Amino acid sequence: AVVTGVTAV
Amino acid sequence: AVVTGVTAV
Amino acid sequence: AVVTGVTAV
Amino acid sequence: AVVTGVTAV
Amino acid sequence: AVVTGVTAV
Amino acid sequence: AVVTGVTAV
Amino acid sequence: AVVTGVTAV
Amino acid sequence: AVVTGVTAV
Amino acid sequence: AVVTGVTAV
Amino acid sequence: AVVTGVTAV
Repeated sequence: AVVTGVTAV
Repeated sequence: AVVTGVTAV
Repeated sequence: AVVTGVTAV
Repeated sequence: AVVTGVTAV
Repeated sequence: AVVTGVTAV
Repeated sequence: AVVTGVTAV
Repeated sequence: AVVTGVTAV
Repeated sequence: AVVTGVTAV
Repeated sequence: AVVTGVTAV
Repeated sequence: AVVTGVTAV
């Protein structure tokens, strides 16, 4: 699995 | 700002 | 700012 | 598994 | 600022 | 596993 | 600032 | 496993 | 500033 | 295992 999470302000 | 990031496998 | 990052396997 | 988490302000 | 980072396997 | 976590302000 | 980093296997 | 955690202000 | 870093295997 | 933790202000 390739799992990528980005959270930005 | 409240910024919350969760990345899980 | 409250900034919280969690990365888990 | 490749797991990548980014949390930014 | 309160900045909290957790990286776990 | 390759696990990478970045938390930034 | 309160800055907290945890990296674990 | 390669586990990398970065927490920055 | 309160700065706390934990790296564990 | 290669485990790398960086906490910075």
